[PDB]
Amino acid sequence: TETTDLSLMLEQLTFEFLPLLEEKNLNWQLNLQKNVLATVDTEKIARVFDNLIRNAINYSYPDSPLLLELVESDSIHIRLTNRGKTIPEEMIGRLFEPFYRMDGLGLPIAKEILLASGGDISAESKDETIIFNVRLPKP
Ligand SMILES: [Mg+2]
Repeated sequence: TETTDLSLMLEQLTFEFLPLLEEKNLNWQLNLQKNVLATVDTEKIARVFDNLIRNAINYSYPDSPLLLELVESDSIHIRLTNRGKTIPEEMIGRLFEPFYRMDGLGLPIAKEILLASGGDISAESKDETIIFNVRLPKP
């Protein structure tokens, strides 16, 4: 039953990804609150975030920011926003359905992981913006 410092994790992950932002001239815009702890396996959640960031890099328009926000309120909230082609509402509703991408990677599995961790994930898209919202329980 590990405790993960999500603030440290995302500070490190965003730094490590810097070389991968160069090809499309992306930049981080970070709003990461500090000392945000969650009861979740560290490597498991880091692998979920790695996949969400890689999807955001691949989705993104060039010359654009990737906005990553970490807030502690009644739950812990992580939001990753990129600019890109708007995802239509029909598609948004199916992003977490297994094998829909065969009808971004890893989205059904992200939801399975987060639900079993006592949290969840959702997606929104409007006005050339694509947003993934992750919730985790506060200890
Ligand atoms: Mg391992």
